[PDB]
Amino acid sequence: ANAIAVGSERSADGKGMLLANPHFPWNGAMRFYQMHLTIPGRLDVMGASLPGLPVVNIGFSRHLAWTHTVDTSSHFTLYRLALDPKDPRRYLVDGRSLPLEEKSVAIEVRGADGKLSRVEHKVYQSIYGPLVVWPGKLDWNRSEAYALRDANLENTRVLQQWYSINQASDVADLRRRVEALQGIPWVNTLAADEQGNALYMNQSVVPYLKPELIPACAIPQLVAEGLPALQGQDSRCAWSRDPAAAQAGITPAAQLPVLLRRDFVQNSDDSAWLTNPASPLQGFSPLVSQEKPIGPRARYALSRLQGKQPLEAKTLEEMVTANHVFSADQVLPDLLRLCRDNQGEKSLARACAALAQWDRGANLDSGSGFVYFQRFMQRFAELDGAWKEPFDAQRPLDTPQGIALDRPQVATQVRQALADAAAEVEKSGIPDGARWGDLQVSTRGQERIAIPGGDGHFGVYNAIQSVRKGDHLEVVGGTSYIQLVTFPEEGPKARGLLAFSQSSDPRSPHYRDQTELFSRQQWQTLPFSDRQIDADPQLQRLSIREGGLAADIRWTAYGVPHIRAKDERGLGYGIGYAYARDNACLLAEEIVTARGERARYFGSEGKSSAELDNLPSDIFYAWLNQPEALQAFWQAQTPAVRQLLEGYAAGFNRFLREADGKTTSCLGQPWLRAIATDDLLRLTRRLLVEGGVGQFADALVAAAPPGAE
Ligand SMILES: CCCCCCCCCCCCCC(=O)N[C@@H](CCC(=O)N[C@H](Cc1ccc(O)cc1)C1=NCC[C@@H](C(=O)NCC(N)=O)N1)C(=O)O
Repeated sequence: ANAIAVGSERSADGKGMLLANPHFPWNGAMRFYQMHLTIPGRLDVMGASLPGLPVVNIGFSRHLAWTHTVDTSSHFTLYRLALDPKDPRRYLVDGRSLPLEEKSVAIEVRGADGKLSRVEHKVYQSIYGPLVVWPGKLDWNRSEAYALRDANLENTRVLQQWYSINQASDVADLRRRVEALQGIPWVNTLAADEQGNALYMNQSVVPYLKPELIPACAIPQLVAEGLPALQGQDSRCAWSRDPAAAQAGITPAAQLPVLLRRDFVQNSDDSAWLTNPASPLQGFSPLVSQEKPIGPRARYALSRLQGKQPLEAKTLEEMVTANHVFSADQVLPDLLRLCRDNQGEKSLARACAALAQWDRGANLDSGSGFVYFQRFMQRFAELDGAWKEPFDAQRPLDTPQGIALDRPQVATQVRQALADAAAEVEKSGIPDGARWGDLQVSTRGQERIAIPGGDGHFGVYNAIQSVRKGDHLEVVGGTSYIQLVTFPEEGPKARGLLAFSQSSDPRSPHYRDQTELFSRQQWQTLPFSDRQIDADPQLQRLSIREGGLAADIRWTAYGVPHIRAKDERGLGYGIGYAYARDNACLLAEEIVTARGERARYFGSEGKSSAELDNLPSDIFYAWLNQPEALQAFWQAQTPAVRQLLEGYAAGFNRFLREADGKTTSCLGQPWLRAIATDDLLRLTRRLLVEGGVGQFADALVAAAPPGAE
């Protein structure tokens, strides 16, 4: 993700300004969806959110605009256990042997001959949490095993937190509602408001260890691999329980980085350190924020944001639509000198020509040099001492830079990496003179739409991640919801797109209408006031009831629903109905995943949208969403949240009762069925653990002791 909040001192109009550009999948449980929610007098906020959630995750209201980026804090800890030398099913805490908890789950699998079979798996849990095995790496042998405590497994405030965010009026109000509830799982928060404040917050759920305990409790080699690993045989290494924290064992708000400014704040998924170099954030816990080099996306943003010139909204827009490969600025000059110097080797002929013609961009009409440059960087990045100016912690904006072509070995190393990378390119039969837009596409039914942008690792702000599928590169994630908000006196003027369009269903009119506009990088008005909404020639209005539940739904262009209701139940009613019309098949599938029933419907020869095999994914979510977990989670929800969720499941089921396949391709499938509120709790918890134990779902299923059946 990228995010830039400009305050009154740097904005051309003297008011707040926010650029929101998260990078998320183009399919599955994390596919963003535009919506505008309104409960008159209490709630009116527009933006985008994740499937199944009756709140807005990134958006804006009349005086405020906020967004999220991934942070560098830890949201879980790996605990290395010391096993009882006489029983690998027992572990030691301060030298005392304790039994491992044993919990059985059962899964149903549909065989090839349609028959059903039951699979039972045992999950072992320590006082820290479930045991995980990364075979070969985090083994369960006779002296040690590994457990994983996910801090968000105990976060029941997650939906209450965003619903509170949706009611925030400005930056001060926003800062209060997040600090008080501490419900954000694993993202930063940046925001601007009409009065010209710019806010950055590393306010999330972070395990708490007092600073003096960290050098002793941390495992150095594993922390060196970026893993938050603690000693699990020492009671002094349990998470510290500060009574000022909203959840037992997490870091209280006052210790997490916050920066309020009137010039600007930015973040492109690095630590809080360089949110604004004029005001560095240092001296925090290493579980919270370290002073490490920033990625090229942040360097690009900071280079363009330097100085004191007033910024226009189109300047923020063009920082994305430019598709500038910022990493070439540090490598391409030296690389082209090498290229001309070696105008003899006929091998390097094609690559050097493409690199010389390359416009240093990732646009649709950018030359094939971008492909050559990409493969070169992958092999240049695995070479120590190749940077002429290596990283200097005192110049982290200008460093590293340049190729040290002066030394004899690196010169022939860089020439070797270029020669290797060039061979890989022509080994794929890519035509001569092919442009980037001819290669990177997004499949829409039977056709392909060219998608500009490139992978963020190369400093492309408009980060686009794709994989090779057949004769092209299929876009899999990246720039999703785009939001650029300013605050003229008339009202919030917002402008953006949903790159993959509102509906994942090919039958829908909103399956590729915004993807075509993204291909041409034509951002559109996001209508918020009733004047813009009601003056749309494409407006469609409809009221629905049952019971009770009622909602007033307006649809503007590209299928963006605007839901008006009297209470949370009716608000959820409209949300569930509108989202089902666009994405009923997506949610039906993801609910089957979060229920642990993929092998029941699709058999064991399949994968989930998370590229997890059907059987291990089922075992994990059966453990994660067992009924005791759902009951305990539900009983911890505020009444408003429970009414939102109840309304959603009703609005979803209301559409299924009327569905005739017009915008629903999975009509007739046995897994397309009415949903309950607990199904929505499963999707929520599935998203919660995505910053922690969810990333270890296969490792949890793999954990078995020596012996055992
Ligand atoms: C109920 C719950 C509801 C939740 C509601 C959530 C609503 C908010 C949505 C969040 C949107 C952010 C997603 C997003 O925007 N991710 C990005 C993540 C991008 C990313 O983080 N990319 C870097 C590499 C990088 C960094 C800086 C650059 O400038 C360029 C590249 C990285 N990726 C892999 C992990 C990590 C790493 O490995 N480094 C540690 C190490 N030791 O090396 N860093 C991506 O999905 O694309």
